[PDB]
Amino acid sequence: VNVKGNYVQVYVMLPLDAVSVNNRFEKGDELRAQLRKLVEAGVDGVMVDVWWGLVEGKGPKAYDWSAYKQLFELVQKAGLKLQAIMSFHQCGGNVGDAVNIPIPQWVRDVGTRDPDIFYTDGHGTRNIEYLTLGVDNQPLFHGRSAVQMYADYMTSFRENMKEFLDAGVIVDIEVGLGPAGEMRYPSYPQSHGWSFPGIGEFICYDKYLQADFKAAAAAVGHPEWEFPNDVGQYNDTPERTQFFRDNGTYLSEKGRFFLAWYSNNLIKHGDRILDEANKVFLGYKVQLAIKISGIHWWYKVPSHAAELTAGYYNLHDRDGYRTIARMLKRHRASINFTCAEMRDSEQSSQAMSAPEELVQQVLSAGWREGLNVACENALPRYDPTAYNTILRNARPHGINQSGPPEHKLFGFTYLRLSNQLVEGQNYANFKTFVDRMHANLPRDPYVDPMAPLPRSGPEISIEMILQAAQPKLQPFPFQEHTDLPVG
Ligand SMILES: *C[C@@H](O)CCO[C@H]1O[C@H](CO)[C@@H](O)[C@H](O)[C@H]1O
Repeated sequence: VNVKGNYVQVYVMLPLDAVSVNNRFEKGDELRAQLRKLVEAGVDGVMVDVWWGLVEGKGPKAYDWSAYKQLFELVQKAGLKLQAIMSFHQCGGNVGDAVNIPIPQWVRDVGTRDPDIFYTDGHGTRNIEYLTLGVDNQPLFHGRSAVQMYADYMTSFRENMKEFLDAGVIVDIEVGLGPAGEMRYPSYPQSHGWSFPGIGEFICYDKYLQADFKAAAAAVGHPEWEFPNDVGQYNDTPERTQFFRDNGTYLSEKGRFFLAWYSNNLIKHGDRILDEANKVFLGYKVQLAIKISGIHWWYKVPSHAAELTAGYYNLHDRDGYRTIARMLKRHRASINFTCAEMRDSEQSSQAMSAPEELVQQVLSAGWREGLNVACENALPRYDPTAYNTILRNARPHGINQSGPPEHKLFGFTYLRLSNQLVEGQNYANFKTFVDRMHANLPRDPYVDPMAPLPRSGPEISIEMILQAAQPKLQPFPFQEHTDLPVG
């Protein structure tokens, strides 16, 4: 008997303003006290946003790493490991949000003469949270493309943070690939047009993406094809529309072509930025990760409408996550997913929501492509039931008494640290959760060592990636309930 291979690492997200909106580290004593509570609980490490708008706020290449180095030193002196998000997106910006950190002002200034640097919807609304993938390779930003800006930021990060890498503090780099750091389109802009559980919209109207579609359609002898015009609006349900209804036009030749184009572009965006990230971090003992959004609403209906508009071309007979996983394979990149805490019974009926099945699909897809898969909780939860649902997803086949289980999450990251988490009953529940994630073992500072990051393998075409889409395979079997509950 040796249950060590069952241990699942637990990380905790730091507050969104771990570094102030002014790019100053001003809550060090408070954070130190909170981290003492995480260490008392056996936590493996923390995760933090490394905000582009804070570090490169002055001007091109004017990186100010002062505050982040102070934070990382504090985390190192607490004996915790660190997952760093390359946060190329706006923090907050929605109604009610306390912490609001835009992308750099000088980047947004380019948008005054070129508003098409932003994802744009069918009514022309610009989303200012992230740069459209359509400008990934367009040299619009004082001579640099968006991908060059991302690569240069990561290079400066590596140079400045080399001692934390070499000391084994920084162990994961999560590459932000869209809104909220997630590889998606901003199809559900809460407080800017959408309310849950609207189907969302296709956000492909910027001129760069329109030109790209035109070129793609021309290559296949259909220059006249346009984006679908029967798709309704953000807060529709699928049967309100001809595109997304049961037996609707999403099934047609033109529908399939558009959906493939839209979702393929997201895949290509991830591939090209990961290739740069891999070049930056080559030889360091880190894992590179991407974050896939958890679009559980409308999963139960044939069109999977909200997944479609987010950019995940996922249908009963088409695995829109295994394609993403296949793209990650050459990079040895991991998937960081969400919704690990959700039960289907906790969702509203009208949302046609299946987070459990979605989680099972994404985890199975990653595992079939040989990836490490990690997860977060989608929503704040402090209760045993939530922890038990996370535990089930962390070890879907339960505990192997004598070696590693057949599948397990490589890690779990808890959203998020606050004073509320680390007092009272909330703290008691959280500590017991960490024990169970660790298979009732103490913290292992040596667990899951990373080899020096090898160079990405050969670039594969979109057609090669899409071989993963079909046939759609059933998920690996998941236990209904954890065999190691909190109690
Ligand atoms: C999609 C999932 O990570 C939702 C959480 O989003 C908030 O927290 C992350 C991590 O701290 C931030 O990158 C993001 O901007 C927040 O909105």
